[PDB]
Amino acid sequence: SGFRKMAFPSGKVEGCMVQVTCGTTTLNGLWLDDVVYCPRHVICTSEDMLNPNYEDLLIRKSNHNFLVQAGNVQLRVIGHSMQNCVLKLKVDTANPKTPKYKFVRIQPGQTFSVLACYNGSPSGVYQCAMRPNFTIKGSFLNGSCGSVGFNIDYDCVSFCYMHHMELPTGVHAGTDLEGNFYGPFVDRQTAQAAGTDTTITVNVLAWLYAAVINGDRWFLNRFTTTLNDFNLVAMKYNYEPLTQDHVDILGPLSAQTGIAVLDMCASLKELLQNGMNGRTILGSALLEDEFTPFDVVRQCSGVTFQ
Amino acid sequence: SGFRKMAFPSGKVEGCMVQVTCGTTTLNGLWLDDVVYCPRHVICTSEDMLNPNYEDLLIRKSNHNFLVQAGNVQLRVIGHSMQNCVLKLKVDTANPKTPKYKFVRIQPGQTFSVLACYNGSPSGVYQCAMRPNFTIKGSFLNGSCGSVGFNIDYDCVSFCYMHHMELPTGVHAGTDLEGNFYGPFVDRQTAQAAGTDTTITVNVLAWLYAAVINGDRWFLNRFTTTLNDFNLVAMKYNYEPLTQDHVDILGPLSAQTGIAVLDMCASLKELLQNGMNGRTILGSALLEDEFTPFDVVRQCSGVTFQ
Ligand SMILES: *C(=O)[C@H](C[C@@H]1CCCNC1=O)NC(=O)[C@H](CC(C)C)NC(=O)[C@@H](NC(=O)c1ccc2ccccc2c1)C(C)C
Ligand SMILES: *C(=O)[C@H](C[C@@H]1CCCNC1=O)NC(=O)[C@H](CC(C)C)NC(=O)[C@@H](NC(=O)c1ccc2ccccc2c1)C(C)C
Repeated sequence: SGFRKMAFPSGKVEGCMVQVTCGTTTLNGLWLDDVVYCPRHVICTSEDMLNPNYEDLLIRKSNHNFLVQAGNVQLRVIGHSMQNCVLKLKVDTANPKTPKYKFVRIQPGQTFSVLACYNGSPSGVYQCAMRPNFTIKGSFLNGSCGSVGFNIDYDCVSFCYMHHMELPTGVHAGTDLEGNFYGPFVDRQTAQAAGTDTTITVNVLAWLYAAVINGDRWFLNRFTTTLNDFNLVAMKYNYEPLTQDHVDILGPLSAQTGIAVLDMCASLKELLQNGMNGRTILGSALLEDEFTPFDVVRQCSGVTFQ
Repeated sequence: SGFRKMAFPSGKVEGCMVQVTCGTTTLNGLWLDDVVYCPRHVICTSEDMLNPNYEDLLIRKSNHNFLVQAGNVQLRVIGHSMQNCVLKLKVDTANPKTPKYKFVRIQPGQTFSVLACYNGSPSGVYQCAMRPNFTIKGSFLNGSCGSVGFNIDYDCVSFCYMHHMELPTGVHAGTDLEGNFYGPFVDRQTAQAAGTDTTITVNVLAWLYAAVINGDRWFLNRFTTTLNDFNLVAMKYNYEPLTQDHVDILGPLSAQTGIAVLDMCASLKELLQNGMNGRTILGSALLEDEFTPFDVVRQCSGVTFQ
């Protein structure tokens, strides 16, 4: 029992991190087989980032302008190519530590682990969600670009995020591993403006099930609701609508609680309208929306802490 | 910028985890050089755990009763020995992946990463604190025993925790890697009773500095206080006393905020007495005490998010 914000073990990704330096700029790259993937603004000067022409900056570089280092060993770049906002550096050596892997583009509301890196070395690992406005709430300093986000299925690493930039609100934005940004952002130092963020309703419900799974039951009431009426109340508190697909996804937790999804929706509706009256759930005074239903089952299914 | 509950990268520890089976029971072991360390109750039956005689249970086993597996490869046990609450199994093969490492016994209030494992395989990583009552708030199921807690200094892994048991409150207890329990606990299925937990004051202050470091400044007031008077107020809200050693430890954050420690103490005093009035700090509605001052600097020192 117990419930914590849990990340995936980072070992398989740690073996893929390298340092990429292009003259003035250094950031992290991801070394898979004989290709290093990194953000294309490694080729910018500070001057350039206000509105860079990347194709003109890349045109003026050859393979030898890119210094790639894996620990104490330098990797010779033998080809370079830009795919959307990502640079792909062909290297003379395939990574012996390349795990089984995929490139996936996640959907808003899904979670992943971030391995935060500086100079190609890991600093820490933490769990993030893709927000409905396609930002993430990470923890990233200067030099962190090229850090990746990932899920592990059993031996396969699904890379879904590469870190590119920070928005003044304290929020972060990046690309999938094909270089396409999440959200309406561009890799340029300029004001850009994101959608307003919303609460991931299906994830709050999954966390309420984890709370029940962990003995925290005070919030359960004796009511049910309809999907339509719940959605009318939730909409006012800036919650995403709950779909029947979401209800289906919560089936395992419901049938591992004997609490119908719409009954849990009636409990969440009462929490939204009345607040928590000083009480906590799983130690939190606010409702949590960064655990997916799969996250909860992945962590809890051996518990029952009723 | 941004601030997250960050764990250490788990790769170096992942390479040390093995499965240990003694007849009926399976749990995790830690393989370093040619020794596997695991909880001694691997030798118990369910029957035995109500009040086991470990020396009599161990007396009846030989090296070949212990099945140790590292992935698909079995390791032959060639010697066994009990140190306090930990079993040490000498094996015929030294672990090629043994990192540089130490065994340390941490103090209450310090944090560490937990690599939660089942059947010798990693499930997830998360950050924990040793509570003042020598429990931790982890996330552990059946089969998780032998999971370890650790800090990484730069290439050296300091192992400080091995997981042994759960207390009905949802809290967890274990040993250092020399088999000595943290707190007044014994490895036996019986009611035992812990001290009452308290809030780690120096860690709350470190987190307030991180909040300042991250642009969250509303709670700063124009007052100062004395150490003695702060401690008289904090004592009522079940906070640990702040010592001059604690004030010294907060020096880097203070001199990286230009906020004197006693000025931050005056701000915390006002928060304790008046509450937060609906506001949040770093997204939290409660004060956080599971980040040490070193944790904050480790994560934040490149930020300034004022
Ligand atoms: C890569 O390593 C670095 C990581 C940054 C560094 C700052 C601390 N935390 C991080 O995550 N990425 C950058 O420096 C990028 C480079 C460009 C080419 C993408 N630059 C930025 O992230 C800047 N962001 C902005 O200037 C900015 C983006 C979006 C908005 C939207 C609305 C209003 C303002 C706005 C600004 C930062 C400020 C360095
Ligand atoms: C090891 O794998 C396993 C891990 C447990 C399993 C239960 C789910 N979460 C965990 O962390 N450890 C055990 O099963 C140990 C074995 C014995 C020999 C240490 N047993 C327990 O943890 C039991 N704990 C108690 O029975 C208990 C401890 C302390 C108190 C204190 C006050 C009141 C009651 C009390 C009970 C659990 C219940 C299996």
